[PDB]
Amino acid sequence: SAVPFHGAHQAGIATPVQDRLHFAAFDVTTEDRAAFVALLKEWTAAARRLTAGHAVGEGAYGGLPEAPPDDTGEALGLKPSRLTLTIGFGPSLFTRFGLADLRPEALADLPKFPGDNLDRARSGGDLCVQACADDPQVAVHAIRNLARIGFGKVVVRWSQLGFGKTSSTTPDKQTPRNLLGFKDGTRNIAGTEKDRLDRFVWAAEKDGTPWMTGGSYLVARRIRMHIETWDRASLQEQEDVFGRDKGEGAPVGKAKERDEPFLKAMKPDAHVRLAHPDSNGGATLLRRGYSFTDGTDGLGRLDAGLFFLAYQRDIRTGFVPVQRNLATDALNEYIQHVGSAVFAVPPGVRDADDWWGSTLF
Amino acid sequence: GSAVPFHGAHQAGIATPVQDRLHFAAFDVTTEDRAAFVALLKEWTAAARRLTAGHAVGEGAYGGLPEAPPDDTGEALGLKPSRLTLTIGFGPSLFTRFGLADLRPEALADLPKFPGDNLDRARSGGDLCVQACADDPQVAVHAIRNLARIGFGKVVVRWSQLGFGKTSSTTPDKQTPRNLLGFKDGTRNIAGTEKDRLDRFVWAAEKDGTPWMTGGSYLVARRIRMHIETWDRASLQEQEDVFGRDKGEGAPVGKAKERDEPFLKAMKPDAHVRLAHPDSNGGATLLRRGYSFTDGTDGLGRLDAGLFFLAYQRDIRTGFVPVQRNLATDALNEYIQHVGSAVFAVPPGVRDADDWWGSTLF
Ligand code: HEM
Ligand code: HEM
Repeated sequence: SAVPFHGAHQAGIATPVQDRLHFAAFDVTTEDRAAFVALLKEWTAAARRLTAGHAVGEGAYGGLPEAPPDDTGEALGLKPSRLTLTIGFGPSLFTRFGLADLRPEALADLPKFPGDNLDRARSGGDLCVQACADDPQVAVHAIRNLARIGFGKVVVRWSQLGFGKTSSTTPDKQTPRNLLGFKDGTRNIAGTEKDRLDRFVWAAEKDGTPWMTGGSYLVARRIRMHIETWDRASLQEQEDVFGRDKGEGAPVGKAKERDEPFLKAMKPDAHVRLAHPDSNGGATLLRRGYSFTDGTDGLGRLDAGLFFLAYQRDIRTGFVPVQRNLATDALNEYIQHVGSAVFAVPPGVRDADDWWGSTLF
Repeated sequence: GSAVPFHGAHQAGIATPVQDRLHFAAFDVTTEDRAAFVALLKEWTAAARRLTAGHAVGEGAYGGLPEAPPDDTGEALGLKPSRLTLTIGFGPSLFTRFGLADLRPEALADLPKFPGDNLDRARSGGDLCVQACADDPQVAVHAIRNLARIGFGKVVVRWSQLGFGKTSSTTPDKQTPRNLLGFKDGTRNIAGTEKDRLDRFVWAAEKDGTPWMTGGSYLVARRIRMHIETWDRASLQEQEDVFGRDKGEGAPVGKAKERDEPFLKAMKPDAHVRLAHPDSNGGATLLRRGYSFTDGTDGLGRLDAGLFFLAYQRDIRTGFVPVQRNLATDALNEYIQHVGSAVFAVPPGVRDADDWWGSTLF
């Protein structure tokens, strides 16, 4: 029911993927380094209470009547729900507090990509908090209360709700389907693969930025799907687009979902064939994204898609080469990237005396 | 995880236990052909029979002819029914079409303007609605998406709302959820097992004046923004005074347990519970079935949170209208604003595998 908050790494990267997501990006409003470090300590203490299922501060009630409650209360009665809280620092953070020379070279600005249509209001951010849990209300309460505590030092720049499987009704041994109806996550780095995480996900000391050892680099892309167009495509177009069949998720010519793919049998611009590490010099990503449906836009269309999150040891050798290879992806007909951000995700909170960001400040 | 039976004298999704997630869609009709619209209603009912049992619509999600689009969009394959219910309603604007003018129920009342209303006309009204409730949100969206797909060219989605979590209860034996203000919401509601209160306050009766509505209900939807920044800097006493119940237990002021009966004269004169209580409104009683929502930021550095309020009642004129009129002085008004609104007549249930939605109207 709970996931331990402390560790060499932050939880919520290699740990079991929870049902729900509330992702929030913050901009910093203070110039005062001390004030920000104070806020980071306060957030860490709150993160400890939240991930264990307790209220923030002195609780949601029973305090002084003429004081506002420390905790806004909407998670009273709920369980920890495998809540994890992962914080990241955006490139723009390093223009403040005199940190410019501490920006990791692996925290690269993303190039412009063919077909990008990025909404500036839902891109970027000085820092982020990824809140995952099986109960969406536990996740929202976490973000809500962190924002309330940071008020006057940070504001919320943009926020994204997402969902994956519903674990109570779905087996953990079952690959979830994205909103295009294809199994999603078959060939991925799993949290059990310690040496693949070491090779592809975690920052190493030798990498050139010592404060980031044990950390990772995060790319977030808000990816709209053109649902109504996709759904008018023939079953064979859809399967041609990915290089797997829809029902079982097996590579073309093979029988089972987990049969290793034969890339020659796929069309040259099939998504799997272009995304595969063999087509990208070995480049390999940990994908940990979530589906979203935000409503319907002004033309009656379903505002829905994939909130794509990738973790990698170096953005220059993970997301960027692979996304570049998707220039000609047949999937591009049906999707559009409309938001984007990158973050340095620092190492974990080692113990009760540690705090978010301690190796950097 | 189990299914909720689709056939009945009433539509499910009303007195049914309240499921975790909501996808509510209002549709406008774009066809003039009454026969085309009846065909749609029959086809939608057939899809609903599959969807609420966990089956793909039509001939399934794959295995069909490679050159044709699949019947079911496929993203619910391998999922359980997840207590999905689908509830359909007819907006008053619909009765201007297909020569239904004289069949509009009297109890399908237009709502008056209320003080504080700031209603967005784009997120309001609608010829008809479909309330999809389920414990899995992928199941809920898949149902809306596939219903909208089947109606292409005869209906279009006007506006929709997702509720990520429930703020209502029809099962007083289970924990009462909390809304985003942190208070338990649903303690004194009507329970799915209280048959007499449902007949009395929720289900339309033959004698009420619209025979085709017998066994149906009437639905009021209000999209309500919450000023969480204002709320979150109010003291605990201020918060508890606004409602009349304490925040921790949810007990009426002065009492010890959530379910002790409120003693109204101990609440402030403008406390929300005092003004909404049936005893203050000549006995008027509602079935509340709403959900919380949050749709991003407000572009001013804050989270955008609200409550999608849904009430079922036997007659809007004797349900939502008097209670909301009595809320004109509610202390809660300082913290909320109504920003969308719609009413629908909800027809009786689909009786059997030969019946269909709206059959008693058409
Ligand atoms: C709407 C957007 C996207 C959808 C619907 C989608 C869908 C899929 C599907 C169905 C698979 C096959 C099953 C699996 O192995 O997970 C897959 C594989 C993969 N995708 Fe995507 N994808 C999207 C965007 C992206 C992006 C932006 C990237 C990277 C820049 C990416 C990288 C990959 C990788 C690395 C694999 C594993 C390929 C392999 O080794 O077999 N995908 N994706
Ligand atoms: C954001 C808006 C609202 C919030 C946060 C809210 C919250 C609450 C709370 C905390 C309670 C006490 C617990 C309970 O018995 O459910 C309650 C009760 C109630 N509310 Fe509201 N409410 C809202 C809007 C409305 C509206 C618009 C109406 C009617 C038009 C309404 C009608 C009622 C009724 C009838 C009760 C039951 C009172 C009783 O019989 O004891 N509420 N509400």
